[PDB]
Amino acid sequence: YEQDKTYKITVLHTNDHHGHFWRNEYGEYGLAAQKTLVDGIRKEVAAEGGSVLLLSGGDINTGVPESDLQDAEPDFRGMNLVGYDAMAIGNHEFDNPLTVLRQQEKWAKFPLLSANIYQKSTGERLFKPWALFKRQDLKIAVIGLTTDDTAKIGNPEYFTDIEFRKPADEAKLVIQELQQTEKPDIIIAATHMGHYDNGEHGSNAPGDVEMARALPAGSLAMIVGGHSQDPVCMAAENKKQVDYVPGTPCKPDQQNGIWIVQAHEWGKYVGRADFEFRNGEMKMVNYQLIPVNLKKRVLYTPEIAENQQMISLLSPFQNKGKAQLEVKIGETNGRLEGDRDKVRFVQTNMGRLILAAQMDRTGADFAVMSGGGIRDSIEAGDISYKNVLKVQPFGNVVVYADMTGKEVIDYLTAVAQMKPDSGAYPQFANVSFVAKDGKLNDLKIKGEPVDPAKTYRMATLNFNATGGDGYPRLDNKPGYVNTGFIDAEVLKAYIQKSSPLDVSVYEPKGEVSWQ
Ligand SMILES: [Zn+2]
Ligand SMILES: [Zn+2]
Repeated sequence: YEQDKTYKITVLHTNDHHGHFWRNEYGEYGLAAQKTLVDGIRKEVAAEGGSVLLLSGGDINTGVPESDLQDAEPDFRGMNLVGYDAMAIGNHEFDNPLTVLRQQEKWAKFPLLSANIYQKSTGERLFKPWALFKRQDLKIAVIGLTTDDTAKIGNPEYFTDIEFRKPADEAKLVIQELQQTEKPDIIIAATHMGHYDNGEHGSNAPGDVEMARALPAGSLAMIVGGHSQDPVCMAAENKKQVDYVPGTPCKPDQQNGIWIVQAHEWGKYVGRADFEFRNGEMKMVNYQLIPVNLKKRVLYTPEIAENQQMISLLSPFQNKGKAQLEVKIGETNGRLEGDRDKVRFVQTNMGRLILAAQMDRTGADFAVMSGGGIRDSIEAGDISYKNVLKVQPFGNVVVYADMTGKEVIDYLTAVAQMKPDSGAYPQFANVSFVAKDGKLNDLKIKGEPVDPAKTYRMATLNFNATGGDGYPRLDNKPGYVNTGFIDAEVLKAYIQKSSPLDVSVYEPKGEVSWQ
């Protein structure tokens, strides 16, 4: 770089896109509006003589039927047109077989990076640890890191000959490899690790804050994060704002001299970190989260028109995905009861089917949900995704919690207090008991009495886990995991691999009763 030269570098970033290539029902977000915004900032910065780098914290896959059904092809192609420079590989990039991820890599014109994912048998990295970019005469290195909880979470399916090594330890090695071989002027890490207040990751794998603290002070200009899905805007030292409001100031976190940022999820924001580099020092001059047509429905900020080129590119995928919703995914030999006056009074086969799908996705031992969360029945016969979405129309997310036998007792006793004839009435799976005077007698999980000294995994929805319907909160306790899997997708996928469904398998036989 030139001595005494001041370079202006703008780093734009997004993360946890999760299939949101299209605008939602309220005209919010989508990649067509993102394109207009990013093109605009590039024009602005080009005119100021600066440089732009657009990075993704990963998790492009999974979360919207039209995307999921096409293996996120529209999302990666859309990202090509928005012009991403690089992306960190996220844990959801492994929801599909490696063949699909390699296909996504072929689609993407930008590198999919990760320094810590290794092939077990050879000890060699599966992907590139970093990408180098020339901007003016600066050499900028972007390293990628992926959470090492990836293969440990839920019910893992595709990690044949693959392992995830500790991200923070790999970052130390990678930074040193780069300094000794490339001597980049600036190093930024795109990570899919999570931002936890004051590094309080709990049962989750250590994330961005603990890593920044472990690295040499200021060794990275910034960590462009993801996974935890939060707009990282600080209210107080080591404390993220709760209920951050679109369009308001956003102070990114700074730990051990390293800036840590995150733009929430689904293309809701494009983070913009404006830096000035001169004689080796990287100074953040400005930071903001720029909403992409977010609404409270009224806009918070100026409406961003959807780029026509993006709409023409994405429309066929949107249309094809919508039409695919009509297609038969399975069949049932009997009506699956989801009617309100049944699911709010007694255990039903639809409740058992949904919970069976959730336990299967999460590796859970038992599960529960509110009868009020089942919104329709499915008649005997063919089943389409469209049928599934009417049963599960609200996009609740499947989550699980590992708990002690004692906690299970306390948890189920509390939930059993929810009365029939209310949306809060519970649908259970793999739970049996007779409730008498607020007490649960002969309590069993999978036919075995509960052992206070054992650990059990329970599946449910985020709605319930965070206290919905008066259920005990699980989200703020260790062992909690929000999987990011949407209720409808989990049910559709389970029905699809399980069909033809013999519904007698899901018929309640009095496992739980009240008297
Ligand atoms: Zn995610
Ligand atoms: Zn993730």
